[PDB]
Amino acid sequence: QAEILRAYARILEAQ
Amino acid sequence: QAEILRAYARILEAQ
Amino acid sequence: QAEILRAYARILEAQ
Amino acid sequence: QAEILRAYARILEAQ
Amino acid sequence: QAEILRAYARILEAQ
Amino acid sequence: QAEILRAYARILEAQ
Amino acid sequence: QAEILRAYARILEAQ
Amino acid sequence: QAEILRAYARILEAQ
Amino acid sequence: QAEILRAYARILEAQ
Amino acid sequence: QAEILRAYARILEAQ
Amino acid sequence: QAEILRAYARILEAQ
Amino acid sequence: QAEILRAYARILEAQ
Amino acid sequence: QAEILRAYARILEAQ
Amino acid sequence: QAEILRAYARILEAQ
Amino acid sequence: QAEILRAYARILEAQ
Amino acid sequence: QAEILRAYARILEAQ
Amino acid sequence: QAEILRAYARILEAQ
Amino acid sequence: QAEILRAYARILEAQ
Amino acid sequence: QAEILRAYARILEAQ
Amino acid sequence: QAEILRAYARILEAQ
Amino acid sequence: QAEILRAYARILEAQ
Amino acid sequence: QAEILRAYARILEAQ
Amino acid sequence: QAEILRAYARILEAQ
Amino acid sequence: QAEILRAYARILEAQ
Amino acid sequence: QAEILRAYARILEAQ
Amino acid sequence: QAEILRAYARILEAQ
Amino acid sequence: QAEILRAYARILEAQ
Amino acid sequence: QAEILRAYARILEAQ
Amino acid sequence: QAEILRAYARILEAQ
Amino acid sequence: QAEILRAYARILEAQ
Amino acid sequence: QAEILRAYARILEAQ
Amino acid sequence: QAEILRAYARILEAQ
Amino acid sequence: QAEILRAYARILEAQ
Amino acid sequence: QAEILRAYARILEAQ
Amino acid sequence: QAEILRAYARILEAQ
Amino acid sequence: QAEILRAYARILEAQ
Amino acid sequence: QAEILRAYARILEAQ
Amino acid sequence: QAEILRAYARILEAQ
Amino acid sequence: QAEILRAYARILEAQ
Amino acid sequence: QAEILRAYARILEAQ
Amino acid sequence: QAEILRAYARILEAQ
Amino acid sequence: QAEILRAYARILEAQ
Amino acid sequence: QAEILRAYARILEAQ
Amino acid sequence: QAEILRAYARILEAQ
Amino acid sequence: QAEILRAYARILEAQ
Amino acid sequence: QAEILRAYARILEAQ
Amino acid sequence: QAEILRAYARILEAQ
Amino acid sequence: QAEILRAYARILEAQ
Amino acid sequence: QAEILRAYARILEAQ
Amino acid sequence: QAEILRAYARILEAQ
Amino acid sequence: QAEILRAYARILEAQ
Amino acid sequence: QAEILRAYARILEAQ
Amino acid sequence: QAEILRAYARILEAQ
Amino acid sequence: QAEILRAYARILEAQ
Amino acid sequence: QAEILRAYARILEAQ
Amino acid sequence: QAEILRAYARILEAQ
Amino acid sequence: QAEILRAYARILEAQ
Amino acid sequence: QAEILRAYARILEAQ
Amino acid sequence: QAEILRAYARILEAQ
Amino acid sequence: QAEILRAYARILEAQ
Amino acid sequence: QAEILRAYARILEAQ
Amino acid sequence: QAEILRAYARILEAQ
Amino acid sequence: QAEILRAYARILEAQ
Amino acid sequence: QAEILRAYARILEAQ
Amino acid sequence: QAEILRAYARILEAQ
Amino acid sequence: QAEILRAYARILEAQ
Amino acid sequence: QAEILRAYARILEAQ
Amino acid sequence: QAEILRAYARILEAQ
Amino acid sequence: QAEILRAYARILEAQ
Amino acid sequence: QAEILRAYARILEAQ
Amino acid sequence: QAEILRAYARILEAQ
Amino acid sequence: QAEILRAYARILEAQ
Amino acid sequence: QAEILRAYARILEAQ
Amino acid sequence: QAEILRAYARILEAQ
Amino acid sequence: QAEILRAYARILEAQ
Amino acid sequence: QAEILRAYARILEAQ
Amino acid sequence: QAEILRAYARILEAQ
Amino acid sequence: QAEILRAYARILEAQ
Amino acid sequence: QAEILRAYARILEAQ
Amino acid sequence: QAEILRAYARILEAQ
Amino acid sequence: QAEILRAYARILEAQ
Amino acid sequence: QAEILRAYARILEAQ
Amino acid sequence: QAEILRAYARILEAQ
Amino acid sequence: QAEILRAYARILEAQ
Amino acid sequence: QAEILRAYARILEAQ
Amino acid sequence: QAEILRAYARILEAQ
Amino acid sequence: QAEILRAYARILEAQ
Amino acid sequence: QAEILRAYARILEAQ
Amino acid sequence: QAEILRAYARILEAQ
Amino acid sequence: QAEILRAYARILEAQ
Amino acid sequence: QAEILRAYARILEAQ
Amino acid sequence: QAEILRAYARILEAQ
Amino acid sequence: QAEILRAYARILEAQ
Amino acid sequence: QAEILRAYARILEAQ
Amino acid sequence: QAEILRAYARILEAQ
Amino acid sequence: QAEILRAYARILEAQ
Amino acid sequence: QAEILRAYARILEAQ
Amino acid sequence: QAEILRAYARILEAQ
Amino acid sequence: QAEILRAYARILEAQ
Amino acid sequence: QAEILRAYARILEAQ
Amino acid sequence: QAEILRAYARILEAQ
Amino acid sequence: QAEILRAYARILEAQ
Amino acid sequence: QAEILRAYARILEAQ
Amino acid sequence: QAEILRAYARILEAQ
Amino acid sequence: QAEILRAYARILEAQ
Repeated sequence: QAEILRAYARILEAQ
Repeated sequence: QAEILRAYARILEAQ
Repeated sequence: QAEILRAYARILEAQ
Repeated sequence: QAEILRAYARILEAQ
Repeated sequence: QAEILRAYARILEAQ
Repeated sequence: QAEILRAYARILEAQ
Repeated sequence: QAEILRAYARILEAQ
Repeated sequence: QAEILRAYARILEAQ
Repeated sequence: QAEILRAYARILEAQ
Repeated sequence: QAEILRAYARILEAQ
Repeated sequence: QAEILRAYARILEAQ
Repeated sequence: QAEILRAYARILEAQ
Repeated sequence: QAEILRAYARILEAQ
Repeated sequence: QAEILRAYARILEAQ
Repeated sequence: QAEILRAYARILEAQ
Repeated sequence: QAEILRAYARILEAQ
Repeated sequence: QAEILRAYARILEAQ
Repeated sequence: QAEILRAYARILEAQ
Repeated sequence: QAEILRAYARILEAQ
Repeated sequence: QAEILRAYARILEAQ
Repeated sequence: QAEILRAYARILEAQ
Repeated sequence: QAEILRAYARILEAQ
Repeated sequence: QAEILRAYARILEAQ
Repeated sequence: QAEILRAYARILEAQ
Repeated sequence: QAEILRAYARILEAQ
Repeated sequence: QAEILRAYARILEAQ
Repeated sequence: QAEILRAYARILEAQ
Repeated sequence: QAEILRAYARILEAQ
Repeated sequence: QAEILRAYARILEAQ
Repeated sequence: QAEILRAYARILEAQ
Repeated sequence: QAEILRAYARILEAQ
Repeated sequence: QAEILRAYARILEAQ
Repeated sequence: QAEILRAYARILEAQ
Repeated sequence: QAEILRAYARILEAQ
Repeated sequence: QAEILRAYARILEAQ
Repeated sequence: QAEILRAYARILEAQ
Repeated sequence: QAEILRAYARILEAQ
Repeated sequence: QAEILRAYARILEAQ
Repeated sequence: QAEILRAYARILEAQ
Repeated sequence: QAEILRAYARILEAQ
Repeated sequence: QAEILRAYARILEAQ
Repeated sequence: QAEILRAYARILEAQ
Repeated sequence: QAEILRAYARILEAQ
Repeated sequence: QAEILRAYARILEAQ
Repeated sequence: QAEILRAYARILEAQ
Repeated sequence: QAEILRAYARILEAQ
Repeated sequence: QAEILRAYARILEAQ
Repeated sequence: QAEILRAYARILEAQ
Repeated sequence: QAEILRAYARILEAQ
Repeated sequence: QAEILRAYARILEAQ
Repeated sequence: QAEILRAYARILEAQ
Repeated sequence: QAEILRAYARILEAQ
Repeated sequence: QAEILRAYARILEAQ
Repeated sequence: QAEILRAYARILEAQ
Repeated sequence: QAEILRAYARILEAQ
Repeated sequence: QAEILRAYARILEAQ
Repeated sequence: QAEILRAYARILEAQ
Repeated sequence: QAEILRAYARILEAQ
Repeated sequence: QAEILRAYARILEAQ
Repeated sequence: QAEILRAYARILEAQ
Repeated sequence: QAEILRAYARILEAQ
Repeated sequence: QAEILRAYARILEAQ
Repeated sequence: QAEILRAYARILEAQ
Repeated sequence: QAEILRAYARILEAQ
Repeated sequence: QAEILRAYARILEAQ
Repeated sequence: QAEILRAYARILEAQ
Repeated sequence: QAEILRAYARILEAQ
Repeated sequence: QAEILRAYARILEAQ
Repeated sequence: QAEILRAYARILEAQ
Repeated sequence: QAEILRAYARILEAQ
Repeated sequence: QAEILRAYARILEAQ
Repeated sequence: QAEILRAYARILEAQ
Repeated sequence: QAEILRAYARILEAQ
Repeated sequence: QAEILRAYARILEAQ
Repeated sequence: QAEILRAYARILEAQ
Repeated sequence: QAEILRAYARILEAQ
Repeated sequence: QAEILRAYARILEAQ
Repeated sequence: QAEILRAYARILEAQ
Repeated sequence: QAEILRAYARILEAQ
Repeated sequence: QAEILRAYARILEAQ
Repeated sequence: QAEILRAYARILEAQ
Repeated sequence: QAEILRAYARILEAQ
Repeated sequence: QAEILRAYARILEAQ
Repeated sequence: QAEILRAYARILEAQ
Repeated sequence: QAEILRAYARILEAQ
Repeated sequence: QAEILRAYARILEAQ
Repeated sequence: QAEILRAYARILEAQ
Repeated sequence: QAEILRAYARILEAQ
Repeated sequence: QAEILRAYARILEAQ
Repeated sequence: QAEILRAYARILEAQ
Repeated sequence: QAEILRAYARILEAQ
Repeated sequence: QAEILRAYARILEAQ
Repeated sequence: QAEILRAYARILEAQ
Repeated sequence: QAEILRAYARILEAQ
Repeated sequence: QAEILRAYARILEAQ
Repeated sequence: QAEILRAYARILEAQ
Repeated sequence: QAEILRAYARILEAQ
Repeated sequence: QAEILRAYARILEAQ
Repeated sequence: QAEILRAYARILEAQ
Repeated sequence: QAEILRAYARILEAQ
Repeated sequence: QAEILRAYARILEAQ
Repeated sequence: QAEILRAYARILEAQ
Repeated sequence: QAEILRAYARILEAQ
Repeated sequence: QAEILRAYARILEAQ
Repeated sequence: QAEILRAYARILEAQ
């Protein structure tokens, strides 16, 4: 389930 | 489901 | 469904 | 439906 | 319907 | 209807 | 109607 | 009507 | 009317 | 009227 | 009137 | 009047 | 008047 | 007047 | 006057 | 005057 | 004068 | 004078 | 003078 | 289970 | 089990 | 009437 | 009348 | 009537 | 009148 | 009058 | 009627 | 009727 | 009927 | 029927 | 039927 | 049937 | 059947 | 069957 | 089968 | 089988 | 098998 | 096997 | 084996 | 072996 | 061996 | 050996 | 009756 | 009956 | 019966 | 029967 | 039977 | 039988 | 048999 | 057999 | 056998 | 054998 | 053998 | 052997 | 050998 | 040898 | 040798 | 040698 | 030598 | 020499 | 020399 | 020289 | 010189 | 025996 | 034996 | 032997 | 021997 | 020997 | 010496 | 010597 | 030797 | 010397 | 030697 | 000298 | 000098 | 030597 | 001088 | 001077 | 001067 | 030498 | 001046 | 002036 | 002026 | 003025 | 004005 | 105005 | 206005 | 307006 | 409006 | 509005 | 609203 | 609301 | 609420 | 020398 | 020298 | 010198 | 000099 | 000088 | 000077 | 001057 | 001036 | 001026 | 001015 | 002004 | 003003 949050981090960093 | 967010990141980075 | 966003990225990058 | 956007990309790149 | 845009691309590239 | 544009391309390329 | 443009192309190429 | 242009092409090529 | 141009072509080729 | 040009061609070829 | 030119051709060929 | 030229052809061929 | 030339042809052929 | 030439032909053939 | 030549032909043939 | 030549022919044939 | 030649013919034929 | 030749013919025929 | 020849003919025929 | 919190930290730091 | 608290510390420090 | 011309020919030949 | 010309021929031949 | 012309020919040839 | 010419011929032949 | 010429012939033959 | 023209030809050739 | 034209040709050639 | 036109050609060529 | 047109061609060429 | 059109071509070319 | 169209082409080119 | 279309092309090009 | 489409192309290009 | 699609491409490009 | 897809690409690009 | 996917990419990019 | 995944990436990026 | 994971990363980033 | 873990990190960060 | 643990740290931090 | 423990500390702090 | 005409001839000659 | 005409000829010649 | 006509000829010539 | 016509010719020529 | 026609020709020419 | 037609020609020409 | 047709031609030309 | 057709041609041309 | 067809051509052209 | 087809062409063109 | 096909082409074009 | 195929092309194009 | 394939191309394009 | 493959390409494209 | 591979590419793309 | 690999890339991309 | 590795990268990325 | 390692990095990242 | 180590770091991180 | 050690740190941390 | 030791500390802590 | 007919002639003339 | 016919002629002429 | 026929002619003409 | 036929002609003409 | 046929012609024409 | 033959003629006539 | 034959003629006549 | 055939022609034409 | 042959002709005629 | 064939032609045409 | 042949003709005719 | 040949013609005809 | 063939043609055409 | 050849023609014809 | 060749033609024809 | 060549053509034809 | 083939053509066309 | 070449063409054809 | 070249073409063709 | 080059083309073609 | 170049193209092609 | 360059292209192509 | 450059492209290509 | 630059691109490419 | 820059990109690329 | 900057990026990249 | 800055980042990066 | 600052961070980083 | 300050921290760091 | 101060600490640190 | 082949063509076409 | 090949083409096309 | 190759092309295409 | 290669291309394409 | 290479490309592509 | 390299690229790509 | 390097890139990529 | 380095990058990446 | 260094970075990273 | 150092950092990190 | 030092730190850390 | 010293600390710690 941590995969979801990891992916979310990639979004949140590149914004 | 993380695939959706990963793809979203590619959009958000190249904008 | 991620296919739609992937395709969208190709548009958004080449603009 | 992604086909439409893919095609659109070919237009937008060659302009 | 993507056929229309594909064809359009051939016009737009050879101009 | 794409036939019209295809034909148009042949004109536009050979000009 | 594309016939007209096709024919036109034969003129325009051989000029 | 394309017949007219076709014929015209035969003239224009043999000139 | 294309007959006129066709005939004209025979003249123009044999000159 | 194309008859005139056809005949003319016979002259012009045999000269 | 094409008769005149036709006849003329017979002269011009046998010369 | 073409009769004159026709006759002339008979002369010109048998010479 | 073509009679004159016709007659002339008979002379010219039998010479 | 063609009579003269016709007669002349009879001479010229029998010589 | 053609009579003279006609007569002449009778001489020339029987010689 | 053709009488002279006609008569002459009678001589020339019976010789 | 043709009388002389006519008479001459009678001699020449009966010889 | 043709009388002489006529008479001569009577001699020449009866010989 | 033709009388002489005429007379001569009477001799020559009755011989 | 600590993986979840570790991932959460990456989100919370890059915000 | 201390791993959970260690991870928790990383969250709590970067907030 | 052809009799007249036939007779005439016998004259015109024996002259 | 052909009799007249026939007779005339007998004269014109025996002269 | 051809008889008349035939006869005429015999005259016109023997002249 | 042909009698006169016939008689005349008998003279003109026997001369 | 033919009698006169006939008689004349009898003289002209017997001379 | 061709007889008439045939006869006419015999005249028109022997002239 | 071709006979008439054939005959006519014999005239029209020998003129 | 082709006979008629064939014959016609013989006229129209020898004129 | 092609015979008719063939014949017609012989006329139309020799004119 | 191609015979008809072939024949037609011979006419239409020699005009 | 291609024969028909081939023949047709010979017409349509020589016009 | 390709023969039919090939033939058709020869027409459609020479028009 | 590719023959059919190839032939079709020759038509569709020369129009 | 790729032959079919290749051929199809030649059509679809020249339209 | 890659041949099929390669061919397909040539179609899908030239449309 | 990578050939198949590579080919697939050429399709999926040119659409 | 890395070839397979590399190829897969080219697809998954160009979609 | 690190090659496999490296390749995997290229997929997992471009999704 | 550190190569394996390094590679693993690139995956685990880009997810 | 410290390399192994250093690498391990990069994993354990980016999770 | 202190290197090993130093490295270990980096792990044990970032957990 | 021929006797009568024969006798008549003796008169008509000796006159 | 030919006797009658033969006799008649003797009269008609000696006149 | 030819005798009758032969005899008739002797009359018709000596007239 | 040709004898009759032959005889007839002698009459018809000497007229 | 050709004799009959040959004879007939002698009549038909001497008329 | 050609003799018959040959003879016929002599008639048909001399008419 | 060609003799028959050859002869026939002589008739058919001289008409 | 070509002789027959050759002969036939002479007829068919002179008609 | 080509002789037969060649001959046939002479017929088929002169018709 | 090409001679046969060549000859055939002369027929098939002149029709 | 190419001669055969070349000849065949002349037929197949002139049809 | 390329000659054979070249020749074949001339056939296959003119059809 | 490339000649063979080049020739083959001319066939395969004109079909 | 590249010539062979180049030629091969011309075939493989025009199919 | 790069020429070989370059050529190979032209094949592998146009398929 | 880099030329070889560069060329290789063109193949490996267009597959 | 870096050129070699750079080139190698182009291969290794496009696979 | 840093160029070599930089290049090496491009390989090692794109794998 | 720090350039060398900096470059080395780029390798050692992207592995 | 501190540059060297700073660079060294970047290596020693990213391992 | 404190710079050297400060830098050294960064190494000695991150190990 | 001819003596009888000779004598008979003397009677038949003097009647 | 011809003497008999000769004598017979003297009778048959003087009748 | 021809003497017999010669004599016969004198009879057959004077009848 | 031709003498016989020559003599025969004199009979056959004067009939 | 031709003398025989020449003489024969005189018979065969005057019949 | 011709006198002998002339005399001979009188005999051969009056027989 | 002709005197003998002349005398002989008188006998052979008066018989 | 051609004399024989020449003479033969005079027969074969006048028949 | 022609006198001898002329005289001979009278004999060969009156026979 | 051509004289023989020339003469032969005169026969073969007038038949 | 032609006189001799002319005289000879009279003999060779009246035979 | 042509007189000799003309005379010769009369002989070679009347034979 | 071409004279022989030329002459031969005159035969082979008039047959 | 052409007179000689003209005369020669009459001989070479009437032979 | 062409007169000489024209005359020559008559000879070379009538041979 | 073309007259000379025209005349020459008649010879070179009728040979 | 081409004269031979030229002449040969006249034969081979008129057959 | 083209007249000379036109005339020359007739020669070079009819040869 | 193009007339000269046109004429030249006829020569260079019919050769 | 293009007329000159057009004419030139006919020469340079028919050569 | 493009007419000149168009014409030039025909030359430079047909060469 | 583009017409000039279009025409120029045809030359520069067909060269 | 882009027409000029488009045309220019055709030249600069086909060179 | 982008049309101008698009066209320019084709030139700057095909150079 | 971005169209202008997009077009500009194609130029600045293909250069 | 970001479209303008996106486009600008493509230029500033491909330069 | 962050879209503008995101786009700006791409420029400021790729520079 | 933090989105604006996040975006700003990317700019202020990549500068 | 702490999100704003967290974001702010990233800016104030990467500056 | 301590979250706000914790976040504030990160700012006030990284400044 | 091209004359030989030119002539050869006239044969090979008219066969 | 190109003349030889040009001529050769006329042969090789008309076969 | 290009003329040679141009001509060669005309051969190599029409084969 | 490019003319040589241009021409060479026409050969190498039409093979 | 680029013209040489441009031309060279046309060869190297059509092979 | 870049023109040279641009052209060179067209070669190096189409090989 | 960057144009040179840009062009160079097109070469160095397509190799 | 940065343009030079930007362009240089395109080279140095595609090698 | 930072533009220069930014560009420089793109080089120094892609090496 | 901090922009310069920021940019400098991007260089100094990617080396 | 602290911005300068902040930026400086990014350099001094990444060295 | 403490901001300056805070920033200074970040430098002085990371050295």
